[PDB]
Amino acid sequence: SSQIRQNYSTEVEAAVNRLVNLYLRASYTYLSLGFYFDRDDVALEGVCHFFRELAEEKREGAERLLKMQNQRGGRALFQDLQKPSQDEWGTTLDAMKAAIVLEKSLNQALLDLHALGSAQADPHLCDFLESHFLDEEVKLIKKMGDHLTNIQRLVGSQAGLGEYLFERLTLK
Amino acid sequence: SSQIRQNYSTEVEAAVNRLVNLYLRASYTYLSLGFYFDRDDVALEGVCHFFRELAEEKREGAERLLKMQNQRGGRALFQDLQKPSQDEWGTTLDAMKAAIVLEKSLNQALLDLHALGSAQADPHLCDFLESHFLDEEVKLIKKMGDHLTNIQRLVGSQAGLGEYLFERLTLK
Amino acid sequence: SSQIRQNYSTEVEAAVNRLVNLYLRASYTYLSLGFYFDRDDVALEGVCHFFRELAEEKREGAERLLKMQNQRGGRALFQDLQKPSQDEWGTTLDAMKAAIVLEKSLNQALLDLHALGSAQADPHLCDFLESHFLDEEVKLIKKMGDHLTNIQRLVGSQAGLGEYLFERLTLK
Amino acid sequence: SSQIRQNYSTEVEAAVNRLVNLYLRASYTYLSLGFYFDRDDVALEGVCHFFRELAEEKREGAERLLKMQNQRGGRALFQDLQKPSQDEWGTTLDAMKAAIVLEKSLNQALLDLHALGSAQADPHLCDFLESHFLDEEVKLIKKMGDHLTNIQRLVGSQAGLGEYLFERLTLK
Ligand SMILES: [Cl-]
Ligand SMILES: [Cl-]
Ligand SMILES: [Cl-]
Ligand SMILES: [Cl-]
Ligand SMILES: [Cl-]
Ligand SMILES: [Cl-]
Ligand SMILES: [Cl-]
Ligand SMILES: [Cl-]
Ligand SMILES: [Cl-]
Ligand SMILES: [Cl-]
Ligand SMILES: [Cl-]
Ligand SMILES: [Cl-]
Ligand SMILES: [Pt+2]
Ligand SMILES: [Pt+2]
Ligand SMILES: [Pt+2]
Ligand SMILES: [Pt+2]
Ligand SMILES: [Pt+2]
Ligand SMILES: [Pt+2]
Ligand SMILES: [Pt+2]
Ligand SMILES: [Pt+2]
Ligand SMILES: [Pt+2]
Ligand SMILES: [Pt+2]
Ligand SMILES: [Pt+2]
Ligand SMILES: [Pt+2]
Ligand SMILES: [Pt+2]
Ligand SMILES: [Pt+2]
Ligand SMILES: [Pt+2]
Ligand SMILES: [Pt+2]
Ligand SMILES: [Pt+2]
Ligand SMILES: [Pt+2]
Ligand SMILES: [Pt+2]
Ligand SMILES: [Pt+2]
Repeated sequence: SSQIRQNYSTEVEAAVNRLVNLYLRASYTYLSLGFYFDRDDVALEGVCHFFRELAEEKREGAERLLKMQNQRGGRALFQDLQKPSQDEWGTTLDAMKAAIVLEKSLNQALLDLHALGSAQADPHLCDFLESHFLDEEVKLIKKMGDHLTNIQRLVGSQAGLGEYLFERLTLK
Repeated sequence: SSQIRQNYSTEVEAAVNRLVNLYLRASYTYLSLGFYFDRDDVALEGVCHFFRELAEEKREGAERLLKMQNQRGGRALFQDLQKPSQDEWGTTLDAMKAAIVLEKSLNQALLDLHALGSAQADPHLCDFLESHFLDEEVKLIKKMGDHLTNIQRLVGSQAGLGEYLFERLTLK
Repeated sequence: SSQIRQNYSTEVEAAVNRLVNLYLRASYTYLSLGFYFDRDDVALEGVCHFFRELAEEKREGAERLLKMQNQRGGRALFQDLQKPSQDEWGTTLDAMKAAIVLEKSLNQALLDLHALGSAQADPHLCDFLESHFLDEEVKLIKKMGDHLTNIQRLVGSQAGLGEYLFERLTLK
Repeated sequence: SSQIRQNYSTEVEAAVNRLVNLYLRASYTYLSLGFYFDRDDVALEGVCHFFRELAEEKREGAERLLKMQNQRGGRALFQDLQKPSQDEWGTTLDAMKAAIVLEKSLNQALLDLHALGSAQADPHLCDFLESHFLDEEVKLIKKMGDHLTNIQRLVGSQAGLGEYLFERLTLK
């Protein structure tokens, strides 16, 4: 219906709105992860900073999707944001595992939207995702994987010491 | 139960968590307001920028409350974020009226928490709100009031022209 | 037949030549639009400057397509350039409507060439269009849409005043 | 009796003098803690520096209280300073626990004086404490809590190694 809208399906428009919800949900999860690591009885500030930065990045991702939605003449529709899956996130290992699962879920949503765009013959959409989201997700998942490996190596024996050292020497 | 917690009631802890929810809800409302004014069929970029900046400020407010919650040995608890009250926000006048109602609701929540802190004899809480929230809200509400007055003066006659001029000469 | 040519169909080569013609035609239309707004009896210099800049951008687009045609070992073939569709372009509203129709026609030609490249399995072509044309067109069409909305809002009542203000406060 | 004194009760004046004694006692405790960690058979210089800085901060606190006492037309009265509670402070964990207990005792004295000021309707006093003492104490107690958590995590196994690493990588 927009004067500008061209080659932009209702199916893609709706999936973009869903993806915005997913990115904002992810941002909210990272906010909870960050503040958990800032608790006085957890106290791993490099971990808190890692997750707070991710909270920012996912919010930024949502805003880029909303910008794009408006550029194509789609209509942003916001839904309720579901609270994060946990109130307490365990150890740095637990938290990093939860983060990689979240990232893989966002990546899968990106890949699903890419496939939809390809089926709807919407190359602007495909370029947009390739240019601003797909590579960023692959890089982030690789970093997280690297972190998991390092954390697991450290907490095999002397879990406390290992968690401290990872925060001090990798994250901080 | 925290090793650090001192003079910090369960009632205040819970009300802080509720206030975080309110600020994040407000931020989400301002995100929707901003992107509405960025629609091709609305196209008032100074208005979009005004509301996007407010979205940032309310998120920052929530983060300051969460920082404080952890400093006092309280435990952050996140809930679902309710979607904004509207999908479409009407004219700049409608939007500014919706914003002032939202701000007044946040202000009332601040005043209610202040009164609770006073009843619980929690001066750190009272100082915190006075120092970082109460004055900021009064300033913002005054600015919004000033904007409403200017918008109403402009759209009495020639509503379209007036909306354009307010965006160009006040907001931009 | 070129020593360099690889995976570059005759169908794509020909469509590239047609697209060059379309971009040069568009540039010529924008030259006519610009000089119309520079007439002493029209005299909207911000509008003239807007369209003259677009004339440059479309010429640049044509030159990028010709560069690419030579990089792939295709052969540039020039045709006659049809004169613009009008000698006089009416108001700023009329002109902006004519511009968005032109841009949408260029966008459709880009999307058609993209689909051809996809059918001919020519990813260099698809990347080229994605990287240098598709996003630029979406951005431009969005800007034009925003302008139309602003012009329409202004000329509902007091058409003359509104046209002056849009030129002074948006375009200039 | 002072020419300047206004709305400044004898009860507050006396409690201010007691608080000065408490801050100077605290400073003296931190001096003993610092020099203990500088012993050749303890030798944790980051710990020594942490506590020596706190000794300075508490002396500064006392001096601010004495300044204020004179600004309100009260009369400073000094008492004997009791020696610190220990001659030897054990491990970094023991020492940090002793420090947080001391800080909580100072915080409680601040809160008690705040309540007295509120009962005596002395807002200059309440502002003074809020502005210069209450927030500083909450921040310090949170930091100490964070340190305790980190030290405990480190000395669960390999107590010696953990104490070294905390001094090197957090305190130094
Ligand atoms: Cl559709
Ligand atoms: Cl930090
Ligand atoms: Cl849920
Ligand atoms: Cl309680
Ligand atoms: Cl903008
Ligand atoms: Cl709702
Ligand atoms: Cl061929
Ligand atoms: Cl000029
Ligand atoms: Cl013709
Ligand atoms: Cl008295
Ligand atoms: Cl030293
Ligand atoms: Cl003694
Ligand atoms: Pt940080
Ligand atoms: Pt960082
Ligand atoms: Pt694709
Ligand atoms: Pt881009
Ligand atoms: Pt990007
Ligand atoms: Pt902006
Ligand atoms: Pt701004
Ligand atoms: Pt108060
Ligand atoms: Pt503050
Ligand atoms: Pt502040
Ligand atoms: Pt110009
Ligand atoms: Pt220009
Ligand atoms: Pt493609
Ligand atoms: Pt390129
Ligand atoms: Pt380019
Ligand atoms: Pt030192
Ligand atoms: Pt220092
Ligand atoms: Pt007070
Ligand atoms: Pt002061
Ligand atoms: Pt101060």
